[PDB]
Amino acid sequence: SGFRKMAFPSGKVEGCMVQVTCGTTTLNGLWLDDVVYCPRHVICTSEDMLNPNYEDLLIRKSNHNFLVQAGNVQLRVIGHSMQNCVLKLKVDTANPKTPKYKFVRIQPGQTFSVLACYNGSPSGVYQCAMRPNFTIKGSFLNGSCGSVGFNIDYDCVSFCYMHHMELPTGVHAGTDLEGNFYGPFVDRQTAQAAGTDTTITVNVLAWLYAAVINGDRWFLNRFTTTLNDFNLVAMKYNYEPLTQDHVDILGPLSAATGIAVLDMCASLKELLQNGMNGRTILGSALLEDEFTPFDVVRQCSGVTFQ
Amino acid sequence: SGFRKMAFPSGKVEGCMVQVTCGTTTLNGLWLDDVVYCPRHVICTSEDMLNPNYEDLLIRKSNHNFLVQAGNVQLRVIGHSMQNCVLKLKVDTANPKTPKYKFVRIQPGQTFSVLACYNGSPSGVYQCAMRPNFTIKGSFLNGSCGSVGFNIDYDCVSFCYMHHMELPTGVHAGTDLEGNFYGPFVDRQTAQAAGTDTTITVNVLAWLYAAVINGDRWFLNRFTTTLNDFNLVAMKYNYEPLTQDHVDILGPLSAATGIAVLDMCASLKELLQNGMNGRTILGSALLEDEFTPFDVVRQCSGVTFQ
Ligand SMILES: [Cl-]
Ligand SMILES: [Cl-]
Ligand code: NA
Ligand code: NA
Repeated sequence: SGFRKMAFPSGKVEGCMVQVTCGTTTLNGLWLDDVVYCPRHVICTSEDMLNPNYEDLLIRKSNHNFLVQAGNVQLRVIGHSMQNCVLKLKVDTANPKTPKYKFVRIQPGQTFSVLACYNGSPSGVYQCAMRPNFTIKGSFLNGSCGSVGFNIDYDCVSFCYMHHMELPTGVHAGTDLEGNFYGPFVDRQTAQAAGTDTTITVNVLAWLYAAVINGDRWFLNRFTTTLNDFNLVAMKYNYEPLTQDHVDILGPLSAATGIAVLDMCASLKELLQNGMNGRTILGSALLEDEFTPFDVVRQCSGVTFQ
Repeated sequence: SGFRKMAFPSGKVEGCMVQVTCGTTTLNGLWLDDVVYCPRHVICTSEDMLNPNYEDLLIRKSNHNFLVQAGNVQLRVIGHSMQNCVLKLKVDTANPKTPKYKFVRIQPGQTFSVLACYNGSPSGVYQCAMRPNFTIKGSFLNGSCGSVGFNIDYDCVSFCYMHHMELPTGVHAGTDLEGNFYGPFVDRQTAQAAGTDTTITVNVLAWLYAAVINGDRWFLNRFTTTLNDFNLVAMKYNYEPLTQDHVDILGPLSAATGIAVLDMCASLKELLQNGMNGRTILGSALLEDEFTPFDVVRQCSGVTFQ
């Protein structure tokens, strides 16, 4: 019993983190086989960031302009290329600790573990969700660029996020490992800002199921709702509409507790319209939306990883 | 920017997790150098657990009655002993992945990361605090015994907790790595219950400083209080008394933000006596007490260079 924000074990990713230096800039890179992936803005000076011509800036660079350090060992760069917003540095050594991996672009609402790194050295791990507005509410200090987010699937480590920048409100923007930003953000100094956000309804329901699994039941009722009527209430409270796909993904938690998804929706409708009346759920006085259905399953069933 | 429940990267501990089997019982062990540490209750049947004579049970077992599996490799047990509530299995191979490490005993209010494991394999990592009543509000299922809690400082893992049991309210109890329980708990099946818990005052204050750092200021006021006057209010609200040592520990955060410790106490006194009136602090409607002052500095400022 118990329910905590729980990250995936980070060891397989820790063994892939390196330090990348170009000119006066140092950040983090991801070393998989004989390639190091990092944000392409490592090649930019402060002046360059105003309107960087990345193709021109990269043409002027050579392999020796890039320093890669894995622990206390220098890896010599023997090639460089650019894929969207990610720099790929071919190095003289394949990472002997490379896990089975894939690059996956996640959807808004889905969570991942972030391994916050500085100077190529992992410093902490925590859970984040990709918000509907395509930002993450991370915790990152100077030097954190290139830190990565990941999940572990049944097959392998699934890298989904590379950290690029902090937005004015203190939330964070980055790319997948193919270098495509989540959301409309760009790796230039512009006026860009996060748009309005929305609460991830399927995750709130998953967390209510986690609460029932853990013995918190006061919010269950005998009321019913249709999916349409629930979604109208959800929209009033700036929750995302719940799709039938989301209902289907909640199936395993519905089965584990014996509470049909639409009955949990009737509970959530009352919570949105009436609040908690001084009660708590899993120790919280607010509804939590950064656990996915699978996050609840992996924690409440004790799934383990390679 | 940002503030998250942040754990230490788990890789250095993952490399030490093994599976220990005695009879029909399997749990987790910690393999450091040529010793595997695990809860001694691994030697008990359910019937033994009612009133176990551990000395007698252990003296009648031989080395070959213990199976230790590290990944797919069987380790050979060449000796065994009991130190308080921890069993120590000497094996004929030193763990090549042994990190720099220490065994430390923590105090209530201090935090650590937990690598929850099942059958010697890692499930997830989370952060928690040792409660004033010496339990931890963990996330643990059957099979998780022998999972460890730890802090990491400059590549050195300080192990502070080994998991032994879940208590009737669903909170968790365990030992230091020398086998001494935290709190009034014993490794036998008996009616034992956690005592009444209290809130970790110094940690709430630290979190309020984290909130100021992250831009929250509404709870700051023009009021003042003495340490003795504040502690009169703290006692009324089931908060631990605040000591001058706690005030000294809060020194750096106080100087960094310009908010005297006793002025933050005045803010906390107002929060306890009046509530939040519909507002939030760091996106929470309740006061958080599982971040220490050092945890706040580590996350918002970083670790100093050695
Ligand atoms: Cl913004
Ligand atoms: Cl061995
Ligand atoms: Na809350
Ligand atoms: Na109890």
